[PDB]
Amino acid sequence: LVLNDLLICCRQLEHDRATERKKEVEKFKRLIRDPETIKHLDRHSDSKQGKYLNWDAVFRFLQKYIQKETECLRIASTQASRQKKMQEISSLVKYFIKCANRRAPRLKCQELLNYIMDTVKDSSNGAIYGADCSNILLKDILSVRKYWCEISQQQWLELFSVYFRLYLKPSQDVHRVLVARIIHAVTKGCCSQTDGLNSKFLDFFSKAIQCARQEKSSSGLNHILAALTIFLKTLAVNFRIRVCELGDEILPTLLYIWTQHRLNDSLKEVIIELFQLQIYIHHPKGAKTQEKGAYESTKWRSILYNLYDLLVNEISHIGSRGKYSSGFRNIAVKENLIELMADICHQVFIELGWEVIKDHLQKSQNDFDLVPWLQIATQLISKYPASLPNCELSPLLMILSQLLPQQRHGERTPYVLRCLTEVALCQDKRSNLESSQKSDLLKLWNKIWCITFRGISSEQIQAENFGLLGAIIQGSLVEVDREFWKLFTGSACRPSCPAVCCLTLALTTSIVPGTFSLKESIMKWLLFYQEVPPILHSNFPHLVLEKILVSLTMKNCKAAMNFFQSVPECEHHQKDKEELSFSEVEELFLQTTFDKMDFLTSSIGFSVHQNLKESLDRCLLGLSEQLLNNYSSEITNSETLVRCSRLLVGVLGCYCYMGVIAEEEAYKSELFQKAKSLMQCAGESITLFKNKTNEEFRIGSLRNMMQLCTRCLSNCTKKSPNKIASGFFLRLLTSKLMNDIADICKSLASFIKKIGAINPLAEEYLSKQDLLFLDMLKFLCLCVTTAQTNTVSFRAADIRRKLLMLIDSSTLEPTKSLHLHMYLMLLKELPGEEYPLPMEDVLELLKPLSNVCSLYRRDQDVCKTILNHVLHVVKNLGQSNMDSENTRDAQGQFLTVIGAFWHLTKERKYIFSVRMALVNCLKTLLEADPYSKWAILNVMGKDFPVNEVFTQFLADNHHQVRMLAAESINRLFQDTLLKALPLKLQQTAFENAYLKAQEGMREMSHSAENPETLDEIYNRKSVLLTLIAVVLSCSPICEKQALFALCK
Ligand SMILES: [Zn+2]
Repeated sequence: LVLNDLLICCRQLEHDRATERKKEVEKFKRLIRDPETIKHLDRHSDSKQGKYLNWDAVFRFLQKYIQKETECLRIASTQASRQKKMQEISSLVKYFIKCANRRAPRLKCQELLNYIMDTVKDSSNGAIYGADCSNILLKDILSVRKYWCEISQQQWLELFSVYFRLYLKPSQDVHRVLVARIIHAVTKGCCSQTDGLNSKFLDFFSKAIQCARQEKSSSGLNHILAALTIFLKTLAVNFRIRVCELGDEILPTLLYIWTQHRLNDSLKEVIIELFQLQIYIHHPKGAKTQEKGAYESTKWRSILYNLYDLLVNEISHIGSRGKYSSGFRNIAVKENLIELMADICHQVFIELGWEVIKDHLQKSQNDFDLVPWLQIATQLISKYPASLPNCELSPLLMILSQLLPQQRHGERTPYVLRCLTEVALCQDKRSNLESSQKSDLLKLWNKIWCITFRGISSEQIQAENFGLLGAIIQGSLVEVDREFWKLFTGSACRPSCPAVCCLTLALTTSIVPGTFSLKESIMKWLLFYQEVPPILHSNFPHLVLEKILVSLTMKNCKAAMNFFQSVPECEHHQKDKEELSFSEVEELFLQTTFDKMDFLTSSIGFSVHQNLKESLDRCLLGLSEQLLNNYSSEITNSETLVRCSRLLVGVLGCYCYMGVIAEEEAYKSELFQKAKSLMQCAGESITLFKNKTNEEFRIGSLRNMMQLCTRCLSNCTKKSPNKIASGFFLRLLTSKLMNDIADICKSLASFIKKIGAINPLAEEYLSKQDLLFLDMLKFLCLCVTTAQTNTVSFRAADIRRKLLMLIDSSTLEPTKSLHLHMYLMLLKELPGEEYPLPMEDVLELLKPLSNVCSLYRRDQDVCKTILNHVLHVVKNLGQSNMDSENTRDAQGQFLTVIGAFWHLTKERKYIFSVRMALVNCLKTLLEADPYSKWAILNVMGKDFPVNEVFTQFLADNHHQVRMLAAESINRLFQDTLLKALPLKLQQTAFENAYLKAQEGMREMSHSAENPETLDEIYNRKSVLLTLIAVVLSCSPICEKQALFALCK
C-alpha cells in the first residue's frame, strides 16, 4: 500500500518541475520518516525477491533526481546559490543513508562507492560537494564493519588511486587533511582486509615526501607517514630489499624536513617510528654485519651517521623531554628517542665509541645535560651487553661513582642507580675478566655499596637502590654485612616488592648470621602483627613471601632457597608477552639468511627448626584472627582476605613440597581452617552481589578478587609448589560460592543494555559487567579443569554443565560481542588433554562453531582468532575413541569446519594471517595423529589426507606461510621420545615437499620483473634450503636423500 505511494512520489520526483520537485522532496522525506514505509522497505529489501521497491531502487531514483538538477543547472551570487544547493543535496543524501542505515546495513556498498567515486572524480560541481561526499564516505562507509569487510580489493585500489591523485593536486588545507585521513584509512583497510598494495604504489608515497621538501607546511604529513609505516610493515616481509632501497632514498628527505623546518610532536613521533622501522629492517635484532644478517650499504651508513648527529642535537634541546605534569621539572627524555638512540649507538660504535658517552657524563654541568646520557648508557648496556668493552668496565664506574653522592637524594639519583644496576648485571654476565680488572672492580663496587647504603631510608628511591643492592648481591660483587640484615629487621623500612626481591637474592647468595633471633625478627618484620599489614595492601609476586618464610624456618636457609629457585619451568605454558610487534618479522629475516637455526639445537634431608615453625604458625594465625575479628561487610576489602588465604595456602604448599609435613596433615591443620573461614568471608561478598547486580562500585573489587583467584590456581602438571598451592586453594573453595559465581555468570550473560572500523573483539564494546563476567568465566573454567585431579567439596560436573548451558542454540547470540568473547574463551580453556572431556561435552562445545564461522565470514581478524581458539580442541579429539559414535560425530564437525576454511583458502578469499592460522591448525592435527586414520578433509565429495594438504602451503605466495610450513615440516617425519614414521611415508613426504618447493621456485622464476622478484628468488631459495635442513636434521632415514638433493 505505502510502497505504491513511495513509487508515485519518486516517479513524480523524476519530473522536471521545480515547485513540484520541492513538494515531492518534502513528501519523500516525510515517507522516509514513516515507520510503516520503513518496515515495508527493509523487509522487502532483506527478502531480495525482486519486488522492484527496495532501498537500492529508491536510492537509484534519488540519484536520477540529483543528476536531473545537475544537468538542468549546468547551463558570485550564482556560484553561492550553486554551492548552497550542493550543500543541501549532500545533506539530503546523508539523511537518506542515515535512515537507510539506522538499524542495519540495507544499502549495498557498491552503489554508494560508485556514487562517491563519480562525485569525487569530477573537479567541477564545487569542492564543497566533494568534501561532503568524502566526509560521508569516511563516517558512514568505512565506519561500518560489514562495509569494511565486504569491499573488494579492486575497489580498495581504485579508492586509493583516486584519493591519492586528488591529494597530489594542490587544494585547500582542510580538504587536504581530510584526504590524508581517508588515505590512511584506505591503506589500513587494504593492508588488513585484503592483499596488500602493489609495491609500485610506493612511488606515490615517495612523491608526496618530495613535496614535503618543497612546500614549507606539513598538511596531513602525519597521516601520510602513518600510512607509509603501515604499508612498509605489511610489505617488508617479502620485499625486504625493496623496502631497504626506498628507505635509503627517502630517509635523507625526512632528516632534512626534521632539521630545516620546525614541526609538531605527532610528526616527530611518526618520523621516529619510521626510523625505528628502518633500523629494524636493516639490522634485525641488532645485527651489525652482513654475515650476521644485516643489509648494509654506504648510503645507509651515511644516513646512520647523519641521524645520530640529528638525534644528539635533538637530545640537546628542551622540548624533547617528559611532560611537565604539574611542573616537577620532568628531566627524562621520552622512551622512543632513547631506544632509537641506543640502537643507533650500537650500530655505530673510528673515534665515536664509548669515549663520547664518558665525556658527556663527565663534562655535563646540570642534570638536564646529564640524565639523557645516563638513559642512553642504561639502555645500551641493558639491550646489548656486549657493547661495553671489558677494558671500559673499570673506568665507567668511576664516573658513575662521582655521580652517586649529593648528601641527599637528587633528580639524577634514580638514573645513576639504574645505570649502576645495568653495569653490575653486565659485569656478572661477562665472566671473562682479568685478575687486576676483577680487583679494581671489586674495590669500586665496595665503594659504591658504601655510598648507596647511606640514604637507604629515602623512601623516594627505594625501588632503585633496592634493585642496585639486589643486583650487586646477585653478582656476588661484595659480601653482606650485619647492617644489611639490620636493614630488614627492626621495622627500619616498610616491606615492599623490591625489598622482598632483595631479601630473596640475599638468602639465595649469602648465609644468615646469628644476631636464631635474626630469623624470627625478619619474620615478624614481614608479618608485622599490628590498619592493614603491608603485604595485604599490594599484590606480591606469586609464592615469594611464602618461599622466604618457609626457607627461614629451616636448618640451612641458603640450601632451601636454592632448592626453591632451582625448579624446572613449564615448556607449554611459559608466559604471554609481545602479542603484536615487528619482532616476529625480525625473526623471519634472521631465519631467511640462515643466521638463526631454531629447529636444530629432587632432594631430601631438609629439616625444620621446630620453634621457628610454631613461631611462624602463631604469627600467621594472629594475622588471620586480626583480619577475621576486625571484619565487616564493607569496612575491610575482601581481596585482603583472599590474599591472606593465598598466603596461608602457599606456606602450607611449600611446607608440603619440601616434605617436612605430610599433605594429609596440612588439611587437618588450623591454618587450613582459618583459610576456609577467610574464603567464606570473602564469598559472602559474591553472594551479596548475586542478590543485587545493578550496582557498579562492587564491580572493581569483584574483578580484583576474580583476577587474584585466577592467579592463585594453575593447570600445570609438574611437581612445583605451584601445583600443591593451587590444589590446596581449590580444595579451599565451597559449593555455595561456586554455585553463586555460576548464577552471576548466567545473569550477566543474558543481560541487555542499549582506524575506520573497530574490531568486534576490541575490548571497547565491553562494559564493566562484561569484564567481570569474563573474569568469572575464566576462574570457573580453571576450577573445572583443575578439579579433575582432586577430591573437592564442590562437584565439577555440575559446574561444567552450567558452563556449557551458556552456549545453547536457544540462548547464544553470536552477533553480540560478549557472546563471541565467552564462546572463544570456552573453546580456549575448557578442553584438556590430561583429563579429556567426555565426547558429549565436546559435541556440545563444537555445535555452534559452524554458525559463528558463518556469521563472521569475510572478516579476516575474527576468522584468525576463531582458528587460533579452535586449534585447542584437537588435543581433546582423537583420544582412544571411548564413545565411537560421538567421537566420529565430533571429528566430522571439526573436519567439516576445517575443510570449509581450506576450500575458501584455495580461492583468493583469506589473507596470509588466516592462512597461517590454518597452517597452525593443520600442524596441531598432524601432531594429533601422524597417520591420517581420521584427520581427512572432505571437500566437494573428495577426501584429502592432511599430510598432502600440509605440504601444499610450501608454495604459498606469502613468505611467512612458506617459512611456517617449512620450519614445521618435521611433523611428517616424526611421531612427536620421538618415534620415527614408517620408511614409505617418510620418503613419500620428502619427495612431495621437494617437488612442491621446486615447483614454486620454477613457477616464480620465469621472467616476471626480476628487479622486483630478486627478493622472490632469495625467499624461495631460502624456503627450499630450510626445508632440506629441517628434513636432514629431524629424520635420520632421509639424511643421504636430503644430502643428494642438496648437491643436485
Ligand atoms: Zn605446567
